[PDB]
Amino acid sequence: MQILLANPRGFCAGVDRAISIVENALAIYGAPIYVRHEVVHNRYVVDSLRERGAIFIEQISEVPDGAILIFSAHGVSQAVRNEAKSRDLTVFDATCPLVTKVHMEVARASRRGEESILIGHAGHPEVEGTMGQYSNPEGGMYLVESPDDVWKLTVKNEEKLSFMTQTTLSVDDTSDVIDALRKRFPKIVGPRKDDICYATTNRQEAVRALAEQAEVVLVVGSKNSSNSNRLAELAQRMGKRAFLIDDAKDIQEEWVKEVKCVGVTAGASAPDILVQNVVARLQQLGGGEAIPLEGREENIVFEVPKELR
Ligand SMILES: C/C(=C\COP(=O)(O)OP(=O)(O)O)CF
Ligand code: SF4
Repeated sequence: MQILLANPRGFCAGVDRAISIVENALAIYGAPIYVRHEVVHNRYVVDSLRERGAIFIEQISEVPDGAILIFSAHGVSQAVRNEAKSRDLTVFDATCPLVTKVHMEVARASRRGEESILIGHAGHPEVEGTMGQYSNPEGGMYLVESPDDVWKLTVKNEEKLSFMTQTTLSVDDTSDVIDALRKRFPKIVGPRKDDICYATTNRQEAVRALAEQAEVVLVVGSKNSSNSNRLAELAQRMGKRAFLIDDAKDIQEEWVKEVKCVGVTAGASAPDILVQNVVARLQQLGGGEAIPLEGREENIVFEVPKELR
């Protein structure tokens, strides 16, 4: 069985930064370090960090006075940030720079009391942090997930309207929602295309090329990783059986029985060691040397804050 690896796959720069932030805080200050929400959505990364003395909470009221608190890569609402500020806490912010970019625009529209529409998935922490940057009651902040949501939205002043997106969405589904927003709201202002980040776009482009060759695609990533779910869905849409799996243990041998080419990719929050364990397990099940596909280069690194060297 031939094993092909997608490229790019795995850690993007925001993830690598957000984990280094927690690891370095642990090294500088010692346990416990509180983290608001899983620092990235990967069980292996979260369980490791917990075992080293990170405590992951959802609310700032779970954090004791005097504690060091890290916001997760996904970002947090102004309300959360203000609640942390109004408390005793030393805060470091692991929000990905490319989420912070979107937050700044939503803050700009709110100061204008102009309405804004976010494209994203309800209940995702990034969507909460981003919808949470809008506070002006004079305007409004609306969430849509699909063309049908656009088709039911009414806004106060369609002449002064802008949109933003979640960073990890399907590039193709988002394009549909945007075409619907511009048909419904012809004066709507947005980015050139969307706020999908380079790593999301590139891993989707890479999983498309992988699915073109592979009969089955394994996407290493946790059930709650938005971006990892989009890679699996993309392959499934191309007619390939695709599974989202945390680790090599999850691989059922039926999935690869008498399959001649299996592809492996990993979401932006999954460590490369998980991919290497998955490859070792497909080799036990009949696969040969893992071949990486040729892929678009990524060269971006985001450094930890200087306080955390
Ligand atoms: C892509 C992203 C973080 C890296 O991924 P995850 O932590 O899996 O988060 P998700 O895709 O669920 O937003 C946004 F911070
Ligand atoms: S997927 Fe994109 S926005 Fe999210 S942490 Fe990674 S580089 Fe940043």
